[PDB]
Amino acid sequence: MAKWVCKICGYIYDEDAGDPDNGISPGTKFEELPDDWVCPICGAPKSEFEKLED
Ligand SMILES: [Fe+3]
Repeated sequence: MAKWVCKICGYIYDEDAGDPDNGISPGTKFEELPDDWVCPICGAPKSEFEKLED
């Protein structure tokens, strides 16, 4: 499981945590989030996220 940052607002999408309040179970990989899922803080699309890895 990995972490991805919203380049706009700094929210971390943690795969371990998911986003249950917006229909995403803990353990959902970023690639598997629906194409229309957005950052729960700022509304940015998936395109605005970057994986926190080298
Ligand atoms: Fe954001």
